[PDB]
Amino acid sequence: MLVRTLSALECTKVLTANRVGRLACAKDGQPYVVPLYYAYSDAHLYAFSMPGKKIEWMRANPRVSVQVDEHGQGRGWKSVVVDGRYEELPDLIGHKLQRDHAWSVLSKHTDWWEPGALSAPHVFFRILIEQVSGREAS
Amino acid sequence: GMLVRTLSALECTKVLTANRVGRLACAKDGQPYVVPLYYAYSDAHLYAFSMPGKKIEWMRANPRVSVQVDEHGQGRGWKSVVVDGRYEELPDLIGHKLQRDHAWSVLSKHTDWWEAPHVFFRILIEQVSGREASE
Ligand SMILES: Cc1cc2nc3c(=O)[nH]c(=O)nc-3n(C[C@H](O)[C@H](O)[C@H](O)COP(=O)(O)OP(=O)(O)OC[C@H]3O[C@@H](n4cnc5c(N)ncnc54)[C@H](O)[C@@H]3O)c2cc1C
Ligand SMILES: Cc1cc2nc3c(=O)[nH]c(=O)nc-3n(C[C@H](O)[C@H](O)[C@H](O)COP(=O)(O)OP(=O)(O)OC[C@H]3O[C@@H](n4cnc5c(N)ncnc54)[C@H](O)[C@@H]3O)c2cc1C
Ligand SMILES: [Cl-]
Repeated sequence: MLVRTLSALECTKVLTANRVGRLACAKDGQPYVVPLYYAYSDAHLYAFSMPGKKIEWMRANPRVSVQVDEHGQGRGWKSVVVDGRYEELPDLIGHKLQRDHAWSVLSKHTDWWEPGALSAPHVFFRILIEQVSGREAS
Repeated sequence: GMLVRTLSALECTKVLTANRVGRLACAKDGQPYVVPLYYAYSDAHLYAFSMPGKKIEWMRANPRVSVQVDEHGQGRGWKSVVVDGRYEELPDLIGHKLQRDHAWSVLSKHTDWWEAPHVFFRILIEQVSGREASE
């Protein structure tokens, strides 16, 4: 496999094109990584969560990493790693349009992880992309 | 609204055996770093090979890691496992040769797909958890 690093613009294309990543957070040196659906816009990754461990850990330590990848041709692939900052988006009017937009894109996907009983109680947030790197195998 | 439940530890081992790709997260000074990784699960441990580089350097400094694995279910369903783990680097010694040889026999073709020394290592599973979602 030719493996090479991706340009900044190639990294953006991978993030833009995909909807699922793995999000890692940490507490006291211990990482924690889970899958997450996101929507890319404006050098942020937007997402919804129910309350829980990852939200608690990111509230206390907003340093995160996100990994996103896709297939190419044959055994080919492209992968991006984002080093980021968690920013919670409280349910206030200044974030309502962001919330409405994100929810409309993620609403369907949210039906694929959100536990049923037996975007109101949801935590809406974004990951600000501070550093980004990419790799491709041909 | 998915039907979601927690898996037993036994159910988690079955997911780990049935899959060969995970995401490995390590950390340095509070900053996580997550990359894809091919692994072979065996007894208390995930085994993998790597070239020298950032993840290996970070794990040498801080052995605390997390590994996430998932697979599809019926329809929109899925199962996911998260391992809270401790990195242990494995020199090429007789006591680890069977572990290495077995791991390579499971992963040798896959290694072609990402590409002098290999570093051979394992992650000791300290906690494991899982989730299953059904439509
Ligand atoms: C493809 C896909 C997309 C998803 N998208 C989202 C999303 O956008 N937003 C969202 O909030 N969740 C999403 N999930 C579910 C997410 O991965 C978590 O399972 C869920 O959010 C609960 O995480 P938590 O930290 O709140 O766990 P808590 O409810 O606080 O539970 C903590 C315990 O559960 C375990 N645990 C939690 N999740 C998993 C898991 N995935 N696998 C194994 N163990 C787990 C932890 O290790 C720990 O033991 C998605 C899942 C899949 C497979
Ligand atoms: C399905 C699949 C299976 C893989 N299996 C293995 C395996 O078993 N063993 C193994 O060593 N590697 C595997 N890889 C490659 C792995 O994900 C890393 O890209 C590679 O090991 C280099 O990691 P490093 O920490 O040594 O980075 P270094 O060579 O030390 O480089 C660090 C820099 O490159 C960036 N970087 C590293 N990896 C990636 C990536 N995946 N995507 C975007 N940026 C990246 C970092 O963010 C940082 O900027 C696999 C990849 C895929 C897609
Ligand atoms: Cl699968």
